[PDB]
Amino acid sequence: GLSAAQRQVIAATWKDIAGADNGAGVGKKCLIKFLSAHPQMAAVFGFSGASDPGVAALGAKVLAQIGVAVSHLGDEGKMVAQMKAVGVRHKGYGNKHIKAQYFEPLGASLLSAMEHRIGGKMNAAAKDAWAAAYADISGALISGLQS
Ligand code: HEM
Repeated sequence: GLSAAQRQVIAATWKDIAGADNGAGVGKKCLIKFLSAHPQMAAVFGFSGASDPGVAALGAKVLAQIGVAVSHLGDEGKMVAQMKAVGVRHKGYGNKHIKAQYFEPLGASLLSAMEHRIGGKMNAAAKDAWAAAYADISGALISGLQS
């Protein structure tokens, strides 16, 4: 769960992170860079590499889904349930077992791509709030994946 201060920062910065493409450029940057830093993850996702066009496509879906969890930050129960259902869907995805450990480096790639877009707006309070929101969102997905 997020405190009211954290929910406020997430909601405000999400408007700039979504920009004029519902965050699709952030999603492409996040996944391209994650696969370039961790080449082994391409096999998990079933991609040929960081330049496979499926990376842009999936990066956009991931970001749109984050925007849906942000719209429910006012009702944590709804956000958690929604993310658990996405997690359950992941039981049928990829070519390699999806491990909880993979989520941490993806979080780092996501926060760096958000900063690359919003610059100075990603201050101390935004980094703290987005780390806690990613922990909540990823943690709920993992609970569904492992159910
Ligand atoms: C390292 C962690 C992850 C891996 C390996 C992974 C893997 C995948 C794969 C292989 C697919 C589907 C491609 C196909 O349809 O065959 C997928 C789809 C998707 N992933 Fe992930 N995923 C991860 C993390 C996440 C996160 C953190 C989110 C959201 C916050 C997310 C949300 C989605 C969504 C929205 C889709 C599209 C399909 C659907 O809505 O069920 N994933 N993921």
